[PDB]
Amino acid sequence: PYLLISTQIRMEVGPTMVGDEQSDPELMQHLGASKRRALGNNFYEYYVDDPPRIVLDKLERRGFRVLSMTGVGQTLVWCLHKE
Amino acid sequence: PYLLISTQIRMEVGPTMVGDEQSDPELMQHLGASKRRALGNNFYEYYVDDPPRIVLDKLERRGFRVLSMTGVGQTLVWCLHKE
Amino acid sequence: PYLLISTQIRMEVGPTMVGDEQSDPELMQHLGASKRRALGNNFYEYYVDDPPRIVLDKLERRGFRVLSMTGVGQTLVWCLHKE
Amino acid sequence: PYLLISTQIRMEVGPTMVGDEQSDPELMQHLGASKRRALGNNFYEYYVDDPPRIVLDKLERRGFRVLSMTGVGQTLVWCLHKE
Amino acid sequence: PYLLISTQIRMEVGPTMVGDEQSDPELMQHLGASKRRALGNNFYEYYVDDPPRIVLDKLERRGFRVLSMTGVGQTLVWCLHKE
Ligand SMILES: N[C@@H](Cc1ccccc1)C(=O)O
Ligand SMILES: N[C@@H](Cc1ccccc1)C(=O)O
Ligand SMILES: N[C@@H](Cc1ccccc1)C(=O)O
Ligand SMILES: N[C@@H](Cc1ccccc1)C(=O)O
Ligand SMILES: N[C@@H](Cc1ccccc1)C(=O)O
Ligand SMILES: [K+]
Ligand SMILES: [K+]
Ligand SMILES: [K+]
Ligand SMILES: [K+]
Ligand SMILES: [K+]
Repeated sequence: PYLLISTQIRMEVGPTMVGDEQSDPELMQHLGASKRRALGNNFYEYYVDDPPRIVLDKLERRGFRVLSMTGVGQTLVWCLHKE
Repeated sequence: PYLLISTQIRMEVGPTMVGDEQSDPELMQHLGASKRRALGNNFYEYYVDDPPRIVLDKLERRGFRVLSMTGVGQTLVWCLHKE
Repeated sequence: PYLLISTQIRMEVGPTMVGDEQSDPELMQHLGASKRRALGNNFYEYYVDDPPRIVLDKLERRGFRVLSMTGVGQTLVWCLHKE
Repeated sequence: PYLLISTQIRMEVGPTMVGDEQSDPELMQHLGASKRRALGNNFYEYYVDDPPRIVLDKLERRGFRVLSMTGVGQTLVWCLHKE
Repeated sequence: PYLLISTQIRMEVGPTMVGDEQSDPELMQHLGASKRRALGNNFYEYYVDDPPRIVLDKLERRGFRVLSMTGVGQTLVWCLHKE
């Protein structure tokens, strides 16, 4: 149902974080996401190389819509929901 | 009827703050929230170990909808409303 | 019709700013607000000791709805509208 | 059809910026706005002394609705859209 | 389709960034956008000289509506969606 995606520093370029370790594996696979650990983090996260505009387009085809977009520090976050 | 939840530094990992001293004890119990008074604070707060995506999903099953999401400092906040 | 409320540093505790000098005196009285002139300011504002979640609940009973919530600096602001 | 208004430092006091060089002159006149090229700026801007709550009320009477409110630096911005 | 546009420092003046390398070439041509690789960037971006209010008006004529507006660092971002 709810989904959070994000990008840092610039909105025109990836990586875009598209999930946490408990994310839907089917949706992560559909987006072409990989599990990667950022340096100075103990847990893996899902990410794609695509900029966020492309991820939003792909999520819409899976029935997700944007409820909110916000900036926090140097991170741009989108909150999406499936009916 | 209104609910404020938040997480700091990273959106994919908890803790997620889910209430203040005057929060609904039953809803706090339903979420599995722990009550605590953080270091140097003169008030209590409820929190869960879950990342905020999981808390948003649980709140929807209780009739809460996301009205807004915003960043402030290093905190990502959601404002929810019950039907 | 429009109303702006805010809180600083933490969302769980007040004070909550609920009005400027030209605010509706009856609504300020209904909320239990007091006037205060902050240090170095040439204007007074209305505030309550309650955390913002409690103010939002009171404002809903007066016909106000949340249109937006945003963070700016260390301030969390809500924009409300009456129909 | 789109309108951007803003205020800095505090939401309770003006000035409120209500337009750029290409704004509707009649709407600027209706709001009682003045032109003022500011220090460190090349462009002109329209502004009023009123706090933003009063400008939002006046804009509603002209058919504008608030679509979004956000913070950026020390600026609080509203994005409005005509019906 | 989703669209992300942005401006920095001041909302009244351009440039307005209107696309990434994979943006719709026809829409970029319609807006009169140019490609520009910023200092020390590994990618190109599309931009126009117009302030964002004018770009929002042009995008509405192409069927785009503003879903959200947010501040992140010194950047004001709009998230748009076509019907
Ligand atoms: N730590 C991130 C901001 C952030 C906070 C909370 C959740 C998500 C992201 C930054 O400085 O860019
Ligand atoms: N103090 C929080 C920001 C904040 C302000 C107001 C209310 C809630 C949170 C931070 O720096 O992360
Ligand atoms: N001055 C406030 C931010 C703010 C800006 C504009 C309007 C309202 C509040 C702070 O630093 O917390
Ligand atoms: N420069 C503004 C922030 C801002 C950025 C982009 C557009 C509008 C305003 C400030 O520091 O308050
Ligand atoms: N780097 C931008 C903020 C930003 C972060 C993420 C995406 C887009 C923009 C700034 O400091 O103004
Ligand atoms: K990025
Ligand atoms: K966290
Ligand atoms: K507070
Ligand atoms: K101000
Ligand atoms: K600009």
